[PDB]
Amino acid sequence: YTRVVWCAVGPEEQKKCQQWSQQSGQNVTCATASTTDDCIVLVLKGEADALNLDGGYIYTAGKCGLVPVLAENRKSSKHSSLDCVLRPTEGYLAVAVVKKANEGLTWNSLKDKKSCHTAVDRTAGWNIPMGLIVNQTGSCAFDEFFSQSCAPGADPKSRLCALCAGDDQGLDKCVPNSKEKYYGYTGAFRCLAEDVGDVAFVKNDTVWENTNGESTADWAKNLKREDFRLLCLDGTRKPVTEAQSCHLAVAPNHAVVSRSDRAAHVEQVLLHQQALFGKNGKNCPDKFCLFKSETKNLLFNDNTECLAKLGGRPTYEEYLGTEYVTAIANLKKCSLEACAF
Ligand SMILES: *[C@@H]1O[C@H](CO)[C@@H](O[C@@H]2O[C@H](CO)[C@@H](O)[C@H](O)[C@H]2NC(C)=O)[C@H](O)[C@H]1NC(C)=O
Ligand SMILES: *[C@@H]1O[C@H](CO)[C@@H](O[C@@H]2O[C@H](CO)[C@@H](O)[C@H](O)[C@H]2NC(C)=O)[C@H](O)[C@H]1NC(C)=O
Ligand SMILES: *[C@@H]1O[C@H](CO)[C@@H](O[C@@H]2O[C@H](CO)[C@@H](O)[C@H](O)[C@H]2NC(C)=O)[C@H](O)[C@H]1NC(C)=O
Ligand SMILES: O=c1ccc2ccccc2o1
Ligand SMILES: [Fe+3]
Ligand SMILES: [Zn+2]
Ligand SMILES: [Zn+2]
Repeated sequence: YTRVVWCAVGPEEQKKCQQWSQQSGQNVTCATASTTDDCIVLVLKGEADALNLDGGYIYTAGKCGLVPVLAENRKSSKHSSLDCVLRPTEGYLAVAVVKKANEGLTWNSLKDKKSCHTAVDRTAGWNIPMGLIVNQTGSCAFDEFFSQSCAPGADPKSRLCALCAGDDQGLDKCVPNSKEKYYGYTGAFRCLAEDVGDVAFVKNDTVWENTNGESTADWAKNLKREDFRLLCLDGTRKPVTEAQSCHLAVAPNHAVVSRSDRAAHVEQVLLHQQALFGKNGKNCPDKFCLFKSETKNLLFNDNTECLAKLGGRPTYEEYLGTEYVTAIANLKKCSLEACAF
């Protein structure tokens, strides 16, 4: 009843969800699926209530009637006077990242290079970059633009999965969940950091969080920011300290979605759940912290300060903005109004 069923994507989020379920006293329980799409379906069926989603998936989900309930909010130097739950969200910066030692690689010389994407249909990992590339090349053959890629969720036999690695055993190659080594903001940057690919489409935060000692994960230990460069749209290259003037787009924050008829309930539970396991929650550090997963961004991004109320009770289009919705719409016409399932 006042119990919420969260949808976890893959084995690792399932384990974090079970831990959460346990500390919550069954106030939250877990459903598990192998992909975000599957989790969206469980929610439509009513077999699950909510899950946190990147903007690209919010678009899929909105067409099927799901609604944004609360958004992820990270720290700001602005609006700091206002409490986290009521502070407007800022949006994140979608950037293209390369290794400095790879001299001469710019936005205009990306053809036939190797790329790393968070996952097919995601904001920074796919929608924005591929949207710009289709626009620029006057072509829908984005499957022929890079020689090889790791783009979780595409055909495993195809070149968009050639660079993906699967799990500890080589199983699950290219699955759009964390079992795939190079999945998500972290996997895509690792794909670049190990030199598997030449470019990685992630957000600004990912570079700062995985360099200069911020990570301790074996592959990130020795990563220095000065060994990285962002590709700007003007053909230029800049240090990662200049993302405000060298980004592909500003993107809406990841947000929690639910079916419209369960929204008020999910919202109420979440606010109480974060009072308990959020940033300064009563039980967070001591027992369990919703927003940590040792750099793996499980269920929520690890840099989340809190989940924030929306205000303006936005529909999913109002939430994503007309800009981003037209970019996705135009990109989708390369692969007609209905719920994808
Ligand atoms: C599960 O949710 C219920 C409901 O919010 C919590 O029980 C409430 O407990 C508070 C304070 O402990 C009481 O003041 C309220 O009257 C109760 N609310 C309801 C609707 O019963 C309970 O503490 C939560 N359990 C956990 C572990 O999160
Ligand atoms: C790709 O090109 C399309 C078409 O020009 C861009 O989509 C349009 O978006 C702009 C706003 O940015 C509107 O002024 C146009 O009228 C829109 N057109 C259509 C047909 O929808 C799209 O934004 C570009 N994609 C990216 C990622 O920049
Ligand atoms: C790019 O993202 C980083 C976060 O990954 C932003 O820097 C953080 O800024 C806050 C203050 O608002 C600090 O408390 C953190 O310590 C910073 N993080 C790190 C790891 O350095 C940065 O300002 C963002 N820039 C743009 C242009 O959006
Ligand atoms: O997608 C968005 C997100 C926030 C916002 C605020 C004011 C006006 C339009 C907006 O669109
Ligand atoms: Fe995202
Ligand atoms: Zn901009
Ligand atoms: Zn509105």
